Amino acid sequence: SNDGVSETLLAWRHIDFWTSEHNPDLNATLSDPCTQNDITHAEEDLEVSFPNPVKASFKIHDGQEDLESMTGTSGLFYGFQLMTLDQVVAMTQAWRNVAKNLNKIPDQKSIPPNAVQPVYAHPAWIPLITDNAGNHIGVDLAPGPNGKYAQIITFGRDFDTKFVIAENWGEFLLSFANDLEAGNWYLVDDDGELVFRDKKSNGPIQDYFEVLKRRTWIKYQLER
Amino acid sequence: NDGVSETLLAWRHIDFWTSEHNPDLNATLSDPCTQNDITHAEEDLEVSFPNPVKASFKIHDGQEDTSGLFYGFQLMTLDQVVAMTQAWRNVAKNLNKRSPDQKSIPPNAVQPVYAHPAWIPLITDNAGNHIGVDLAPGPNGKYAQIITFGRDFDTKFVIAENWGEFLLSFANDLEAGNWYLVDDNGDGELVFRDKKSNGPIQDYFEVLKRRTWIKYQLERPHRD
Repeated sequence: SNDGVSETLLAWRHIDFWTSEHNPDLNATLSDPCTQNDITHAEEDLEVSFPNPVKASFKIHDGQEDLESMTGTSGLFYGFQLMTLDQVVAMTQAWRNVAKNLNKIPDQKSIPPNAVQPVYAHPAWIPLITDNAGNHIGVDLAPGPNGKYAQIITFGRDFDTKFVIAENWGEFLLSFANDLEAGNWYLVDDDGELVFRDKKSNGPIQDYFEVLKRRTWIKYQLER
Repeated sequence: NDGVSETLLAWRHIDFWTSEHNPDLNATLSDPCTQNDITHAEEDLEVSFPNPVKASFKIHDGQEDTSGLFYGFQLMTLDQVVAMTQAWRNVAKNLNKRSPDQKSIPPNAVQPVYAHPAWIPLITDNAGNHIGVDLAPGPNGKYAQIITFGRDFDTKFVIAENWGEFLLSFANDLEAGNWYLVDDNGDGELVFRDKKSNGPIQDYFEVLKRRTWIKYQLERPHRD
């Protein structure tokens, strides 16, 4: 519907421009668009309908690739990599295998409470971002009773507590773009690796997951 | 179109069975919904009805007097589905503001919650209990699986893989002779009995629960 598509397009305009201004090396990792056929093929494989804002994102960049880099790709989301469609399919399948094996882990929990299913893995959690260490940001196509369909969540190896970080994929991308524009960043030399800091408060370099978690906690508490 | 054929075939059996054995009940089966009626309900609830459920609605818009088709349980009109889903969405909201063990058979197939926005009631016992379609399954569930939920269903049961299989298993019970009419001194109230075992009248919920238990137990030996 009219729920995040516009935000996705606008976000990508800002991120495309910001990166080309401040970090061309990172800009050049942003892959060409997926085709509708690529998307159709992935939807057939996974037996899922991608939400509209997620499809729109894929039709702008099919993730990050960075061919020539012995070290590894530089994540666009403050070190975390935007996954290619092929990576999304492979990882979803991997997580579906985990979910099968768990049927045949400490207490699983949700912020806000009851927004995300209290489980280690679910077939309908589609990973879109990876820390390449077992953790993801993705889209939740089977929310808890106080969740929203296609809400954006954190899950994986180290996410016993899962967080709703955005209402849709568009809002998530836009809040990331706003962090870039507000100056909430530092590049590190070895154009460099992109890390988060809160500029207005002179905040320390922080892991972007911790930032997202704190913001979710705060937003939940203020709305209660 | 998984279950659509089964839906069409089931309705053929039930339409004919009822006209043969219980014309009073036949006459409660409403005219088809229009595509516009369905579109309007989908817009109101912000959901996509599974294909077999849409096909069912385009054959009968529930019952309108009405003593229930499904061994006393009433097939709900589209307007009743919308109203009841909204009612259950209000419950789900009230449980969040402030927050009997909720469980699933099979385990982890249905979310362990009292109410969920994405559980669409299609049948009512007119006492707070439902058979419906589950659009937010647990990690070992299937999208659009058919479940029992409501007032007295602290444990929820997956009774069919889709709405077509459910309707067809009902139609097969009718054809197998698993029924008994009850005349009040009126062609009478339809109740279930197991004909092959010459068994007593049973509540159809208990029958469905027992069949779910049995199916689950027989399948557990198979892991590969």
